[PDB]
Amino acid sequence: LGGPSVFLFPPKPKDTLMISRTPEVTCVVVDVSHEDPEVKFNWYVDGVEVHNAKTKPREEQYNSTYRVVSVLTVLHQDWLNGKEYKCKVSNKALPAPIEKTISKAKGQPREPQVYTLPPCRDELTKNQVSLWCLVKGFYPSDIAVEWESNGQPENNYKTTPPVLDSDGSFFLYSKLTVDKSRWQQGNVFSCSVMHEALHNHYTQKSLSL
Amino acid sequence: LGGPSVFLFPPKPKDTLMISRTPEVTCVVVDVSHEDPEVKFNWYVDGVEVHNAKTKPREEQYNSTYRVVSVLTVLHQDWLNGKEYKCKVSNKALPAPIEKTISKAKGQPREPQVYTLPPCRDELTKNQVSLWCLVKGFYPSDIAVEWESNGQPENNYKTTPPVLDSDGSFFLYSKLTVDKSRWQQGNVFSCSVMHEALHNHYTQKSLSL
Ligand SMILES: *[C@@H]1O[C@H](CO[C@@H]2O[C@@H](C)[C@@H](O)[C@@H](O)[C@@H]2O)[C@@H](O[C@@H]2O[C@H](CO)[C@@H](O[C@@H]3O[C@H](CO[C@@H]4O[C@H](CO)[C@@H](O)[C@H](O)[C@@H]4O[C@@H]4O[C@H](CO)[C@@H](O[C@@H]5O[C@H](CO)[C@H](O)[C@H](O)[C@H]5O)[C@H](O)[C@H]4NC(C)=O)[C@@H](O)[C@H](O[C@@H]4O[C@H](CO)[C@@H](O)[C@H](O)[C@@H]4O[C@@H]4O[C@H](CO)[C@@H](O)[C@H](O)[C@H]4NC(C)=O)[C@@H]3O)[C@H](O)[C@H]2NC(C)=O)[C@H](O)[C@H]1NC(C)=O
Ligand SMILES: *[C@@H]1O[C@H](CO[C@@H]2O[C@@H](C)[C@@H](O)[C@@H](O)[C@@H]2O)[C@@H](O[C@@H]2O[C@H](CO)[C@@H](O[C@@H]3O[C@H](CO[C@@H]4O[C@H](CO)[C@@H](O)[C@H](O)[C@@H]4O[C@@H]4O[C@H](CO)[C@@H](O[C@@H]5O[C@H](CO)[C@H](O)[C@H](O)[C@H]5O)[C@H](O)[C@H]4NC(C)=O)[C@@H](O)[C@H](O[C@@H]4O[C@H](CO)[C@@H](O)[C@H](O)[C@@H]4O[C@@H]4O[C@H](CO)[C@@H](O)[C@H](O)[C@H]4NC(C)=O)[C@@H]3O)[C@H](O)[C@H]2NC(C)=O)[C@H](O)[C@H]1NC(C)=O
Repeated sequence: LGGPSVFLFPPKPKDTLMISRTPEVTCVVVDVSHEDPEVKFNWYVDGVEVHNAKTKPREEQYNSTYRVVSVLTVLHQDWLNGKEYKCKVSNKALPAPIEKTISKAKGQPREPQVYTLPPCRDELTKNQVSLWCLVKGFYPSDIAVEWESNGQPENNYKTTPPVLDSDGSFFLYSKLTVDKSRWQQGNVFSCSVMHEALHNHYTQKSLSL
Repeated sequence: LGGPSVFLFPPKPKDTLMISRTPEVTCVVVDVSHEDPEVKFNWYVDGVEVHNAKTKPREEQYNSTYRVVSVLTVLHQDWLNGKEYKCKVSNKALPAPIEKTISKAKGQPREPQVYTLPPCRDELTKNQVSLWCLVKGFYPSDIAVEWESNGQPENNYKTTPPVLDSDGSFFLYSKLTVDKSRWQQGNVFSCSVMHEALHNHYTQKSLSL
């Protein structure tokens, strides 16, 4: 052995930005022994102990240790407000409890600029065309970009991960591919962007023929 | 112990596409023991044994095994022609020699389309502007994208890794950032792209005010 290790993970960006999703912080304890398998978790939100976390059943691993996980749902507004979530792990194999703390990225937020680009000339002779959504100058990097048309999700797009720019902000592109048909008939397509620094955390940019 | 393991690595895309660079295949042998440290390499180019590989001095590792590496330079035209490079590793701890073979990606090549985009409206009021180079529909993914102006490299750009598209081809974008000055005075900037499927393996797209 050697004592357990603790890793603390943030919620997913899309869960923090959507009212219908459940953002969670996850405190993962590994190298928990057969002899001392009991793990106690204490959770604090800016120092105030909360009691509504849920510990998953211990999971035996291939190397003969346990993985013990505790999951705390965070209020969407608390995460966005920069509250700090501390997981304290107690176990009889540890010399003292281990604490980890996480919170949203801390720099000044910066709102994305969003532009849509119509299909490149070479594609007007093909069966499918691509529309582009350029999203740049945002911070932090947490963001969600989708496409829709007639209020339905389009699913055929691919978005780069955010890329760190020299000025400390991020940029990305998303590319939607649609049947040329749909474009030539004047259907309106929109790039949706959800990011904390936008007004109302959301913006859309629309285009058509 | 358990016997040595072999990993074979391709040359870098930029080395294969530039006449002044040295593309190499690298045969890496790990978990070589103190007792049987001697490693013999045989190399073959489409079955023909070649004798100009160079074995690096054995390198002792932190876990008390050796890492032994052999490096074979490949002719630029041979790699592009799809020749297969086989590394055969013999060592007294192995039941039989181990062989690995690698070659360029095998699908049909497909030439990139390249477009440059001038600065977004929001930036005309800033100190720096970004120019964009969109490169799409290429295959294989090996490619090199740079920027220049007045025949000198511009170094302030960032290029995404190739992204796999639904149609089996790749796309990427490169973004150069320059002082607004330079753009407003009419300097010409160009996106260079080197890819095997372009005519003469190279193309440039240029833009200015
Ligand atoms: C016995 O086995 C145990 C189990 O191992 C597995 O079993 C076998 C089969 C074998 O295959 C193993 O390889 C298997 O993993 C071993 O446990 C492992 O221990 C090691 C450490 O020793 C852990 O390593 C750490 O890994 C994290 C990476 O976090 C994960 O991603 C990995 C790899 O992709 C994945 O395996 C993990 O499970 C984690 O996945 C994430 O899980 C979270 C939580 O569940 C997901 O988030 C949640 O998802 C939900 C939806 O699913 C909701 O959205 C919810 O809201 C959300 O919270 C998340 O999606 C998921 N991610 C992915 C990709 O799946 C590394 O980050 C960690 O990093 C390092 O820390 C190091 C110290 O170890 C340091 O060296 C490194 O540089 C690095 O970075 C620094 O770390 C510091 C912390 O010390 C940081 O402070 C610092 O900021 C940071 N620096 C920088 C610059 O960033 C480390 O590598 C590994 O996770 C354990 N595996 C598991 C499954 O738990 C055990 O080791 C072994 N024991 C023995 C004795 O052999
Ligand atoms: C004792 O120690 C040894 C040394 O370990 C280090 O020491 C300590 C300090 C500790 O920190 C270790 O963690 C250290 O690494 C151990 O050796 C390691 O063994 C493991 C396997 O057990 C190796 O793991 C493999 O790793 C490759 C990844 O290849 C590397 O990238 C890694 C990580 O980024 C890097 O560490 C390596 O050095 C390799 O780097 C590349 O090196 C090449 C060659 O030098 C560079 O190319 C050259 O570069 C030149 C310029 O520099 C020129 O350009 C030249 O032209 C060019 O050729 C290259 O740039 C560089 N890349 C990077 C990023 O640096 C994995 O690919 C490999 O993959 C897997 O294979 C698995 C089986 O193991 C399989 O499970 C996986 O899924 C995976 O994928 C599949 O693999 C199949 C092969 O089996 C493939 O057929 C299949 O296609 C593929 N599938 C798919 C879908 O893709 C595997 O993980 C590791 O490389 C070794 N480390 C080193 C340094 O050599 C040793 O294990 C340990 N022993 C014991 C008993 O403990």
